[PDB]
Amino acid sequence: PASFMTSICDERGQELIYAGMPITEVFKEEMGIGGVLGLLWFQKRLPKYSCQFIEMCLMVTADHGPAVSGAHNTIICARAGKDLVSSLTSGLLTIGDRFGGALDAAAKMFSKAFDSGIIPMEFVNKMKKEGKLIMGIGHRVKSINNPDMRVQILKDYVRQHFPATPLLDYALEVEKITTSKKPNLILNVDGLIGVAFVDMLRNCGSFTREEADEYIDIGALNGIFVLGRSMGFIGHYLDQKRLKQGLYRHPWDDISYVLP
Amino acid sequence: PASFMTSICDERGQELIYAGMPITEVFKEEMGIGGVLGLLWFQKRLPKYSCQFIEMCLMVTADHGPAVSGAHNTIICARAGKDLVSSLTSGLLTIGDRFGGALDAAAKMFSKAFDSGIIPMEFVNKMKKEGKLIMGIGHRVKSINNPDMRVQILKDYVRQHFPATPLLDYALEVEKITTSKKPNLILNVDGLIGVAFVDMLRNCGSFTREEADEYIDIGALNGIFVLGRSMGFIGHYLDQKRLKQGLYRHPWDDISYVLP
Amino acid sequence: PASFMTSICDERGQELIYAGMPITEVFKEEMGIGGVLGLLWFQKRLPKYSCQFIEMCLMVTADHGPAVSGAHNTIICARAGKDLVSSLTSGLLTIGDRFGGALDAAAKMFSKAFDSGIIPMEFVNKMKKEGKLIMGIGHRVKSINNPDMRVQILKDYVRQHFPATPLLDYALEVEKITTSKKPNLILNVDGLIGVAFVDMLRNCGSFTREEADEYIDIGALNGIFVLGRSMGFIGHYLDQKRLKQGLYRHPWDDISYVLPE
Amino acid sequence: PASFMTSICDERGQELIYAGMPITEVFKEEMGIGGVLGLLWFQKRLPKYSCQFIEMCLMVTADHGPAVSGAHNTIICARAGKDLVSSLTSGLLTIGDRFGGALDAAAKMFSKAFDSGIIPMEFVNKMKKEGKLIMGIGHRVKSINNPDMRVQILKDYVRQHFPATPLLDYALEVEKITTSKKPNLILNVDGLIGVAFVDMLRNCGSFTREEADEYIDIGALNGIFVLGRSMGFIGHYLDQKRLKQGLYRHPWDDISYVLPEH
Repeated sequence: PASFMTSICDERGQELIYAGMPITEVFKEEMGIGGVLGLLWFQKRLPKYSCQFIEMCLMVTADHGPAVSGAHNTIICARAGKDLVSSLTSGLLTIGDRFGGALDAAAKMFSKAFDSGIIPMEFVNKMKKEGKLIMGIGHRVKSINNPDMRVQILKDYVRQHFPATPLLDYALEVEKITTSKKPNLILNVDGLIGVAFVDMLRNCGSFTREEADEYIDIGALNGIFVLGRSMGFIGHYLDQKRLKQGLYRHPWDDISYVLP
Repeated sequence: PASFMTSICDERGQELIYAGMPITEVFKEEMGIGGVLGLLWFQKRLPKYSCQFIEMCLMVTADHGPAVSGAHNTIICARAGKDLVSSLTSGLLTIGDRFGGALDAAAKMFSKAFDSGIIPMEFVNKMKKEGKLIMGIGHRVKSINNPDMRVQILKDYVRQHFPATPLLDYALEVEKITTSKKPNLILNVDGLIGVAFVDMLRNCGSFTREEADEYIDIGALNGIFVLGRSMGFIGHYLDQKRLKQGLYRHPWDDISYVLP
Repeated sequence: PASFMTSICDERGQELIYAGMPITEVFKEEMGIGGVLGLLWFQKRLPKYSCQFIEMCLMVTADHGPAVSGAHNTIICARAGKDLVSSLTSGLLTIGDRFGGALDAAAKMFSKAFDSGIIPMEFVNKMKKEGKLIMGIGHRVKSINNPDMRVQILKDYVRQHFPATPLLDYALEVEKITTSKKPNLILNVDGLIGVAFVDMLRNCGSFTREEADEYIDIGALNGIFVLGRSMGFIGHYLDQKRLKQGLYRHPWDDISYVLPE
Repeated sequence: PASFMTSICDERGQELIYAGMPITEVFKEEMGIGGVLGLLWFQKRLPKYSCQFIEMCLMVTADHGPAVSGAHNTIICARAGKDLVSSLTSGLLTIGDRFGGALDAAAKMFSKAFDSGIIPMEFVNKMKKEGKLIMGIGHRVKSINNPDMRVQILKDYVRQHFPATPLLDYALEVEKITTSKKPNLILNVDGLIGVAFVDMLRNCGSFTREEADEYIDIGALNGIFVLGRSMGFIGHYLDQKRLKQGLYRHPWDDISYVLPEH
């Protein structure tokens, strides 16, 4: 009996196969990166609007500057003279909880609230009573009538092309309530990608509800952020090498030493 | 005085900027993933055929099955119950030398030969005399009589869209000479991506020769393989989680213990 | 205001300090690797038997061969021509759940049962009724009649030097109950290190119960396995380099390809 | 035919074996961590003074504060809410070149100079003429008449127990020359460990010269720094968790954004 099982790619034949589709057919059908992701991650031939949406998610998450945890760690690692893979990985390892984990957390929280049948106002008043933050809501500067253009771009695409967007509709009702009190409590990019990704899996027609719930549960949205942000982290590595930036050492004046 | 310097992304303003292009303009111009890569890695607005070529490279390198070093390690790590990032990274760390390093090695070797002015026959004779293998040449089963379809797809796109392909032309002449002696010494997918990527940087019009050479030197092609193959490794992680595969332990019958 | 806070090491003075102890005093007091770990991980000057016990844990977890997940991944990564750090890390990243996570899981499970006041027989019954495995119990070949020598070495040391071993005593009572039914349900090395490490934190006198519980909760035992097994993984890296082992590729005959139609 | 080969540890039998020594014998012989390292890394039963030296190396490299590249990255990773292994590894991945690479670089540079037969004065003038720094030399504050105490501890142990220290002797002659012009150009702890480790391998009696050279070449000294510093990095992870330190984001005022024009 075989010790390994695999479902995504077969390289043994005359031609490379991605989830049952020969590579020449992947190109003939113009599936793109989005469609290759649909085959390798989900073993589905996704509709073209789903492929393009996935590509849009990767584009909007590609980078968010050098100050965030992962980009900062990659930069330090490049400045210490390390190779591309080590530097990228040093940054990627910061991802999953407080940094880059909100896509997954927003998808789960909004799905749970929606599936439980609680209306948006009561979801908001419950989270306010329990003292818990709504994942995927809030921005430091952007506000209801000063939108995050990444959210706008995704939202226009999703609402036009998806057969339905019930979770996004629910999240937007939450946003109307939260922004009535504090204008900066908008549906942020992590919240938008999270809910729209659930809407894609649940309504594109390629998944049963059980499969959609499983892919969220095992971390498909963490995968999206990781693959997307890897573009920016490789870019930071290349940039630090070209800028001939030397070894970094954090300044002592920014560290409080509280030893016994 | 600032301790860090950065050139690729500015998130401080009203709108996210990738190398001077606001994110809304990235989408208006239909830049795609390849165009976002051009901005973040090279700080250039690349021509559309260059953007599509980059996307084709990522698609053909997305996965090559579960047996290769990195996929194997990712699978083991997923089967040990680890998270997506740890599992991906365990596989990525196998990349750069014997596994996934040939795109970079072929680009460098072919560029060095071409830039030195030596003709293809002279290059083959130089390597045969020095006992050194030509990187990007050779296949275990494909040959001049039985072509690799990923090579055919990439080669046809490049020859139909690029304004010039001198390094590819040079490598195809080397292939004619090597395959005349040993038919399995074809220009392989790593060799093709490597030389075609140099052709894109050198001839698309966005780079000086010094810039093109610098990007190859600091590891742009390692970046392409890593970003591309990350798609397949995330896919393997998700697959092992869905297949509910348990802890792996290598069989003792496949290990020779030669202790003192 | 400072953006970072740190408690373990001060390198700003002319002499390096580990948790309030100058490096010359660390050597003068013969604190060793175990005592340096006590300072850097716990900010305590631990008793000498605790320092030695920590060193014994690192020695028994140093390696368990090339077949386990992490050593295997390290070997593959070395055979792919990668550097020492990449190869080590590729293997370390397999640690924490099904591989190398049982020290932490056993410490937590036994501590929870002990702290709840349930007696060993009632803990075994509670787990059998809930269909949950007892972490740190069970071995493929070792038994009540064929002991695990790492367990024996650790247990012999602990009973000779620890002022009290209430959690190990509790775990050994659980072992008597499980081995009476099935001979192979022994207290294994992960179970032993896990409960003995809790006993050290709780009874050496350097920690309050709240501090001992916190160090277990934030992953001190994961740290022990990781630091210990890093010795073996670096050894595997060096070994593969000396053996001039070439690129590995898993055989197709050992893989079942179950792609869609 | 077997696809793998291994020399360091056999777990198949009744008792775990480290390079031919059963685990009960490892403890009965009081081998310690240094002796376990000698078995697993080198497949040798090293003399006790060599085992002790290895342990002293791990103790002196255990940590050097939170500001250095690797500790800083581990701290960031812990503050982002990640697990111990991810946080440790994020820091370890910074090691090998500009950070933590000087033990290996000093061992190789001093060995090459010594093996080539060039005298210490001529090695110093060559490096000045070529504009290359001597690896394992230099200290921000200690100097020839104000020694570094980690160097003093290790150097005394080495000279007191090793049967011969020709590379250390050569490095000390280099130090006398460098410090005659710039007092802080002392043999630092990376230089001391690097040359003393070569002296151990070459003179303890357990290795042939070919084996000693091979272990330096394949990265034994990188291994020492990595294993040693892992202790401090795990310590930083635990510390950040106890201090309940929140998500870090680097301040914009410390970053110069020089993007291409809009």
